[PDB]
Amino acid sequence: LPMGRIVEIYGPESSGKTTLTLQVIAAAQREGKTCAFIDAEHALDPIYARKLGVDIDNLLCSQPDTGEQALEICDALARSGAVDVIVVDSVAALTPKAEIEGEIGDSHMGLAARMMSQAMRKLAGNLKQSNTLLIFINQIRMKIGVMFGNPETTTGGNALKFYASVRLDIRRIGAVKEGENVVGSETRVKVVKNKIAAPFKQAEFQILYGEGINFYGELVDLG
Amino acid sequence: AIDENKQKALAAALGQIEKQFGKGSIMRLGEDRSMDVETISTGSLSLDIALGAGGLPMGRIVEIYGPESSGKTTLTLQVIAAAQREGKTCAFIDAEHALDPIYARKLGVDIDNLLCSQPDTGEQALEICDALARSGAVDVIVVDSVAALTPKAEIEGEIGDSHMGLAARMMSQAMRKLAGNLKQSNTLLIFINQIRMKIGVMFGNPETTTGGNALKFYASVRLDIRRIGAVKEGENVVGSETRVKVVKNKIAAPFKQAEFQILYGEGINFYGELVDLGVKEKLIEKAGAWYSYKGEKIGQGKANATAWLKDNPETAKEIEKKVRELLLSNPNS
DNA sequence: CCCCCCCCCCCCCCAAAAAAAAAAACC
Ligand SMILES: Nc1ncnc2c1ncn2[C@@H]1O[C@H](COP(=O)(O)OP(=O)(O)OP(O)(O)=S)[C@@H](O)[C@H]1O
Ligand SMILES: Nc1ncnc2c1ncn2[C@@H]1O[C@H](COP(=O)(O)OP(=O)(O)OP(O)(O)=S)[C@@H](O)[C@H]1O
Ligand SMILES: [Mg+2]
Ligand SMILES: [Mg+2]
Repeated sequence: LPMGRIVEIYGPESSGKTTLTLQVIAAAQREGKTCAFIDAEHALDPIYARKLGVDIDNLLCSQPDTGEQALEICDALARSGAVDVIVVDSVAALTPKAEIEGEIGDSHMGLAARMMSQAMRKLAGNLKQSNTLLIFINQIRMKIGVMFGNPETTTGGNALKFYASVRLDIRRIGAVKEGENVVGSETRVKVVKNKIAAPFKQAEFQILYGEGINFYGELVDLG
Repeated sequence: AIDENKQKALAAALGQIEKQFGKGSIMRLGEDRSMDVETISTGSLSLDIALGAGGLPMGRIVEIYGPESSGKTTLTLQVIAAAQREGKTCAFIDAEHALDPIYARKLGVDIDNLLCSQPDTGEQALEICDALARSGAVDVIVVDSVAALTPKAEIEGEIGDSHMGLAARMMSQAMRKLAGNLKQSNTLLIFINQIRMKIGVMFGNPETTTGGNALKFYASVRLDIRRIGAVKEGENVVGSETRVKVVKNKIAAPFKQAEFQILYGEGINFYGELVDLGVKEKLIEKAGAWYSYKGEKIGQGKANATAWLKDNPETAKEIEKKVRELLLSNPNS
């Protein structure tokens, strides 16, 4: 993944999006880089992070109250020059302040799409100067009515597609069984956008529960 | 040389973030006690083992779905009953308009301390959840059927009127608003869901839940509950043989399952579970259809063995003690 | 030496969001 750029990882539920970003962080911490996790979903387990090989005691974490606060912390850490990797767990959970203060049922037309459009403009330059990698996790939603293309969308509007240097679609394609006990997931990652090399290549690997990505399984298949 | 300049730039930024947003706005994960996972009993011991962490996680969203009369309301009331015995405050949002208070009392709910609401719209239901979550005074909230969370436009409208993705949009908005409030207050929110059929679909299972795709992502646990048979006292059907599959889990490993009995007017058979786990862990010897504890013939048939454990509280304390100490994979404190 | 007098004119949009639901025997 390229430094000083934006990356998007999206897919369906329990496809391995958080597991993947923690293995990126882990690998980066082993090369003496500082990392941060903005956990907008409010759903990170520190014990599981430790099992995938993350140094918990040096990982900066924030559970921000609004989407604006989450993206202001990203810009603050980008300008510092001190943080190398930032993960924002789910664009979907970046709630505008007006929507938080408002009632359930209240309309806020394109307010999240606007926030994300504004955030990208501000961040793209700050990340390049600092040589900081920002990773956005996204959830899938369904487009309905008269559809031009596939009905799978991502959340938070159309800015992030343009600004992203890499976009990864991750999917769970089956189970890994020790006879009867389901012990992990067979995973597929498609490269749907790439600006630093040719796109549409794919990767197949196993995520084993409590260990992470099975390195030796990949080495067999590549051998 | 650069190490020091980076550590000063970091310290300064951490200072500026904490000034701008508040004290615990950012910190190291290893020294954030807020983000430790705390759990509550489900009222079932086989389900507490299947969940890996010994129960349902506080500050998170849980989904329980399944077919008609599978035990979705019974299971959620046993959760509340167990939470109330630990001196917690619970709330039931009854969107289905179908809760019997006498039956809740028989499952062991203290109904004089259970907050209940039968809301008119889905928007009112979810605004009460956000009001109780912000208060910091309610520990467990149950919302009975997502399917009955009707938007106000649909209530005001006619039958036959189309409201494209209106409920899915309300559920997307509610998840965004609630996730953070629940984590701050350390409140458990449980959604019950119904099943429907997808039609025109590929070779995947045609079974779906209601209210769109948001809740699948935001849930830390998802439980599929199913009636797999009957429990008979000779001829009289006296209860249900139940299976719970853990279909999503972010606090431990998923795809474990639990089997237990629901007995009509009692709830989940705790001693029936304690037999089956005492057997599996070599603390009870089942020679054919004769259950034995350390040579002593406790009974013949699972019902007689369960009846024996009922009238010996010391033997049941002892077997529970061991099974708990052995089988829980991720104990918290 | 002696003493001030008077206002004039606008400029530019920004952004998506979300599913719902079975129907039916054939010899
Ligand atoms: N704490 C854990 N212990 C064991 N297995 C886990 C844990 N957390 C996640 N997993 C499993 O690892 C697989 C991938 O999980 P994640 O990395 O959380 O995926 P994800 O796409 O972030 O899913 P979400 O956020 O819940 S939609 C799933 O099958 C999980 O059940
Ligand atoms: N008041 C009651 N008295 C005796 N048995 C009951 C009572 N209410 C429910 N049951 C039984 O307990 C079993 C599980 O019921 P529930 O927990 O109500 O299931 P459920 O999935 O909520 O079903 P719904 O809401 O009606 S689709 C069923 O066999 C019921 O008939
Ligand atoms: Mg995740
Ligand atoms: Mg019910």
